[PDB]
Amino acid sequence: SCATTVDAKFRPNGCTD
Repeated sequence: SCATTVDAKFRPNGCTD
């Protein structure tokens, strides 16, 4: 999954979860 670790720099712009 795209959202896993809670940080603004972790998840990419337009990522597939």
